[PDB]
Amino acid sequence: MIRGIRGATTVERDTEEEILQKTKQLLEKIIEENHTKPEDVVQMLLSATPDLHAVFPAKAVRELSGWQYVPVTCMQEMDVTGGLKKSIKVMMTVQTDVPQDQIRHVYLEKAVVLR
Amino acid sequence: MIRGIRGATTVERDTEEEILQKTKQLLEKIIEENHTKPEDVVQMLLSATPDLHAVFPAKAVRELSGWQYVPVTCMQEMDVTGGLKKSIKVMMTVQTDVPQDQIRHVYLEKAVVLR
Amino acid sequence: MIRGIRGATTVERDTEEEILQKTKQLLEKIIEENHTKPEDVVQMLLSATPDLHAVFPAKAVRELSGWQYVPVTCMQEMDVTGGLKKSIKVMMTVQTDVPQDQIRHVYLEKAVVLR
Repeated sequence: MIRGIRGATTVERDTEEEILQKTKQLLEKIIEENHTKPEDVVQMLLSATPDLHAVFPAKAVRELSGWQYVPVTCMQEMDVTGGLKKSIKVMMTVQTDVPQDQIRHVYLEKAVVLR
Repeated sequence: MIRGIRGATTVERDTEEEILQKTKQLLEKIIEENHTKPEDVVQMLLSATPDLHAVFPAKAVRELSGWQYVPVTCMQEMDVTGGLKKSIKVMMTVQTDVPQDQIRHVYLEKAVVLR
Repeated sequence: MIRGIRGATTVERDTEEEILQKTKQLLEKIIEENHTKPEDVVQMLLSATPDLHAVFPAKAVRELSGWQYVPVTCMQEMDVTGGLKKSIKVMMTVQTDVPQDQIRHVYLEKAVVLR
């Protein structure tokens, strides 16, 4: 079966350094919690709120080991007044036997308010 | 096999009440037509046109029964001059044996013009 | 197994004619390289940078043969200062036996800089 794994985080400032640092952190956290192997990943969708323009969060996937063939693309999240600002989210589609109720979705930084 | 099920609707005003009411309606309609069980749903992607800011359409999934483990995320739809305004769309990825030509995609309200 | 196939292209001007011409070209190129049959396609996600408003890139799928039942939806790509302008991207999810490292992702026009 195929399951989606969600992840979310926030950054303090709109800079390449922080965006890449925290996006990388979010991804390693997801891979750690779910024991994810790159060949099992169907695709990955990254999104950012309309207040981040510094860099494409996907550039961080390059620092991971063996993830060069995983198709990734970046979308803009819906602008909702009063919603979480400066946020980066992940929707990783993977093949797994793990039941839907046991998938480890990851919420870090100020995005803990979403858990 | 895994198939995508599409859905679309529109709202008259940008308010939490109507957005949640019609998004919930759209989702129940999709679940009804396709006999969808939450454990069979891989992931769900909701999108809204750039003219809706009242609330995240996903907040409506909470009122459904047994859908708390289904990963959902909201994106902004491409702004196309002359396109359907005040619209909420769904891209539900599910496991099913039903042939691609027999999947019941749902178009409600002013979004009937898309069928 | 299910795999994502990525594609990217660019257009010179924001017009219906060029957007549809190059999006169609991108899609035929992907179908050619990967030997894609419409019944094997789970879903398709098209995205455009916030500088294209002429038409929905998905309107081009209509000119393809046997692709009327493939669920497709359009999102807006994240606005990144200095990123590729006037770009249309594809994230096609398909069923295939082909290893992740052998999937043919397609980058055309000024989007060759992404390969």
